[PDB]
Amino acid sequence: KLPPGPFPLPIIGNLFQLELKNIPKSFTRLAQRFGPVFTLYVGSQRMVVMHGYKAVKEALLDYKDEFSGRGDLPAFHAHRDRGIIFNNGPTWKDIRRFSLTTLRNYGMGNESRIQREAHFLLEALRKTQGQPFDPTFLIGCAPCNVIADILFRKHFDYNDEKFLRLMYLFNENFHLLSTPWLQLYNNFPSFLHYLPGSHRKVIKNVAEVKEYVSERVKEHHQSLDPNCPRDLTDCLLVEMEKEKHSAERLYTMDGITVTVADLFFAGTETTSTTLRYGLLILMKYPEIEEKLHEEIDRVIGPSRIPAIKDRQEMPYMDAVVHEIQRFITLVPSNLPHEATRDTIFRGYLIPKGTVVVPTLDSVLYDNQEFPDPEKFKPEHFLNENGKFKYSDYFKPFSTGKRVCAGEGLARMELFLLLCAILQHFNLKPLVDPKDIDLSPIHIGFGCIPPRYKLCVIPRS
Ligand code: HEM
Ligand SMILES: O=C(O)CCCCCCCCCCCn1ccnc1
Repeated sequence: KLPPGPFPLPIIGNLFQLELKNIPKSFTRLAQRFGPVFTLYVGSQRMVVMHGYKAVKEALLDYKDEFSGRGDLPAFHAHRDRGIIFNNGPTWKDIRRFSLTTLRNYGMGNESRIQREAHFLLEALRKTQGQPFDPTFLIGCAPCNVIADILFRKHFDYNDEKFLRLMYLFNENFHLLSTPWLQLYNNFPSFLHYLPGSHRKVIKNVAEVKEYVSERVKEHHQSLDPNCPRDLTDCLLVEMEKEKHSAERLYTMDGITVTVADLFFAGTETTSTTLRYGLLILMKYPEIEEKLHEEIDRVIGPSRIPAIKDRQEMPYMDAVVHEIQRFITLVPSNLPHEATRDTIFRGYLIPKGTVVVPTLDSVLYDNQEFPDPEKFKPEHFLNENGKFKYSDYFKPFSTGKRVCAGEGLARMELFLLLCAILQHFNLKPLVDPKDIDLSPIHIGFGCIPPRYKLCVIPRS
């Protein structure tokens, strides 16, 4: 017996119960008709959605091994069953475990890297000279580089036409992946794939970044010395040669290229966007900026670069960084899991290959944990005491076996960089803080911020 749900129409399915502009809201809406676990057929594809902290945790922490799979995402057939994110293969487990180990070994190291990078952000920011600018392609360079150094020991100038091109692709794709047409293409790929439409643009872009990353991996291989692995890409290559004789294969050149692409855009566009929501948020609530400045000055001074150990000393900063991520629910629907082996969830049988959706926004907007969850309120992570307060509901990276791999670097990237930009700059909205609308402009894959420009006016 499957989890409850709407009666599915022929072919179409339960797509009338779905608003493509905004799926998560549809989930929320269905959650209140059928409770915490429900069944949806979209296309022929049959999915199970969990809504709310109890249901989502159970899914992600209790049935780790059962909901191990990764639902398919047709935009990314280019990536499927390879790398990590889109790997629903027998390949998945080890190439993840290895990169995760490697990301660890490059991270103790990570602090310095972000710190080094910050230098350039500030430089690029002063250069705007208190004028209006679109930050999308200023602030995004920082995560990009940080990852570029881990990935290819490569550094970019904030004006390399290729660099900017890669960022544009990441933005174009995130943008596009959160719009209706791709939501539908996501679930009816065979019907739509050869019809015209922006699904074609996404594919073209996925292919462009894969090609580029591909070339870099070949460059690496052609020059690889296995004693001196220069970066991540290297560490992978040496595993690829370590077993050229092994009959059955784990690392193929493609395999690596996908793995690398995965962290490349992953490390870049998630943190860039989050940072950009942060900045916009902070311009809505100038009094929070002011409070934050006070702390930076009190605890770090107007000079010394922010460090990880200052976080324990700064609870307003901390909480802000948290609420930023909680409020904006970047991956509001989580990334799609698949049921691996025939499974019993609460009452219900969940067949094999079922797309399991453990919805994050439903966790992040608990109106018990976070009273007025719809409001941006640092207090959500503060206790009446003024110190930091941790929430078990803070899971915008998810949890369990597919927990975001770049979490540590994400977390650090946000706090440090944000810290930096505020330490040296005040934020200027070009519209009244009263007229700033924080609502995403698209909701699918991700939650996407209004385009906006701003001024940064120095503090030294
Ligand atoms: C704002 C920062 C980020 C957020 C909110 C975020 C969120 C997520 C979420 C929700 C998932 C899916 C978890 C699931 O399937 O249950 C995921 C997966 C993943 N993330 Fe992130 N992520 C972020 C940054 C990063 C960064 C910086 C990297 C690389 C440095 C990265 C690499 C990955 C990879 C490789 C996966 C695939 C998970 C798997 O092994 O199946 N992410 N992330
Ligand atoms: O060619 C390619 O493979 C790269 C082009 C795809 C760029 C799309 C960026 C989407 C934003 C990712 C946010 C979701 N996420 C991923 C990992 N953790 C969260």
